[PDB]
Amino acid sequence: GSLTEDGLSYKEKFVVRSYEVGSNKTATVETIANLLQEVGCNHAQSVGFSTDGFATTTTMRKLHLIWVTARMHIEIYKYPAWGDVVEIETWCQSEGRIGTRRDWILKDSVTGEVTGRATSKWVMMNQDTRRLQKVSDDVRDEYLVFCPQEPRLAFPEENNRSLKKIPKLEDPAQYSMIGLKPRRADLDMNQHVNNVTYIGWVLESIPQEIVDTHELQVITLDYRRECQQDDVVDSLTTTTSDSQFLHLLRLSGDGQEINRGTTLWRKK
Amino acid sequence: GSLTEDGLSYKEKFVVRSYEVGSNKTATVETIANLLQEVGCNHAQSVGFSTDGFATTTTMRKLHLIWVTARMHIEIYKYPAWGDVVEIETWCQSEGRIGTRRDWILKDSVTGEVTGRATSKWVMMNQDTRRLQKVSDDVRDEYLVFCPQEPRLAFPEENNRSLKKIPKLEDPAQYSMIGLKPRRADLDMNQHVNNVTYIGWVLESIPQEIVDTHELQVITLDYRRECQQDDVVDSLTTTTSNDSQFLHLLRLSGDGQEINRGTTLWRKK
Ligand SMILES: CC(=O)N1c2ccccc2CC[C@H]1C
Ligand SMILES: CC(=O)N1c2ccccc2CC[C@H]1C
Repeated sequence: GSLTEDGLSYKEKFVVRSYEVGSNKTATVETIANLLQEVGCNHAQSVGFSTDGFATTTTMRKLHLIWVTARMHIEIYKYPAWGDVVEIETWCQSEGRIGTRRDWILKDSVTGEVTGRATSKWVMMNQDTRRLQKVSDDVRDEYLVFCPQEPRLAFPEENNRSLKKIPKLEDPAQYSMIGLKPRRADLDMNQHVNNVTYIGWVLESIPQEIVDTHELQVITLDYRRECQQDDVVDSLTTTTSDSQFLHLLRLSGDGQEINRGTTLWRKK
Repeated sequence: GSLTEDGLSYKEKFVVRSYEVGSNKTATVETIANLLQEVGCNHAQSVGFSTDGFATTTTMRKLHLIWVTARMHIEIYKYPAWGDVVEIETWCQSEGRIGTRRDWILKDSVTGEVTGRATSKWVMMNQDTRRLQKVSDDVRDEYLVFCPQEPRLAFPEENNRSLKKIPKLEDPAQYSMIGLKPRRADLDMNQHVNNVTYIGWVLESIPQEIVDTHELQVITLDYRRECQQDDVVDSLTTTTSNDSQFLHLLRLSGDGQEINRGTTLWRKK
């Protein structure tokens, strides 16, 4: 992989592996999400950020601040097949004091056609107290040089799915997957649960029949709280309609909300 | 990746990804196991076996037979770091009517030094009745041309760990991880549970303190039965020993049906 000629975006090619595909012999949405995450790490490294933390500026490190995902939105037109090469182009953009936004474009390396696109919102938080905060001007000035100045949006449409408000699922849920625990493979290098596990957990409440007859077109996921290594999660789903679902991830015991989202599916 | 000049083994390089590493910023034993599995698929494809099934010969397909793993043994000297390139060389050998053996050699692409090695035993089984069987001559002859004729063993040594008999863990277990269920990411393309999930499940009963202060050197895992998508598994562990040794057992919760057994060896960092 490498930064483009202007040093304002990063590109990387990936060959789709045998264990990364589902029953249709195409990459799963979790494989895609992991590749998006990998190309974002590589972009951060190629522009100067160290391996100690994900894209933490010099002032963020002295103030004990980290970037946390608040929202992830992914739209797939075509899932790459086992053996194919998928090229992903990623870039970051400043959203004033609200935080940061990272976008991705997926393409078939053989044809050059766009096969998917993603967008994510990243907010600042204290690594120790876990308290969210608005980005300070001196932190913003240290990273703005790595961002395109004019807006460059994967989802330009003024009235699009990536910015829609997500409601809270009402009990009783139509479908459910209870007792979900993360294992060591679900943890990242800092022992926290990987953001891609929540995607897999949200999809566990979708009935097998819907997965066997439909393809996932869109998934929008809001991140409210982190699931810890020793937490147990319940995944809840209700049909709101193509097929549409409302999702909710909550802690098994007290019902503490950790995630909410929606998925849209097409008939094959 | 590509077959070597003689067409009797296959090589492939991999860059270690960010999500593939643990707390030490080096690849996990499950990442290694997945890479071994991937290079074995690529070897099967590079020599003519179709994407419909894993290394199934023409006679195997008409008789509804598949290759199943009976044992997996992995010994790691150095875990590759995030960003490093690991080169893996794999080959398969005929073990007469017993079945076949697949071996692997892991190397640092920058230094050429061996950093790990693995071996696995594959047995023949009916896709539908699930009944194991000895390999017939008709099948053996169709795949013998893709194997080195003289023995080529990753684990040559007189009495090595890869062939040792594994005993059954006695109740009560010292450590346990109860209620383990596979999710869709744990399933392969044929909707069966991936063999690497059993490795992760066996390691779940190892206390976090042992993982934080030790490095896994060896893991030997016997496969007795498959865990189905709607099965719930219990992972049991007992210390059997500078180094630490454990006896492992994976069994179904609903009746205690054994699915896996194995051993792990760890060294102090
Ligand atoms: C968190 C994140 O992705 N960031 C990043 C990473 C790589 C390259 C540029 C940027 C902008 C600075 C920062 C917000
Ligand atoms: C199961 C297996 O890995 N096999 C294989 C695969 C790729 C290349 C050669 C071989 C030998 C034939 C067969 C036993």
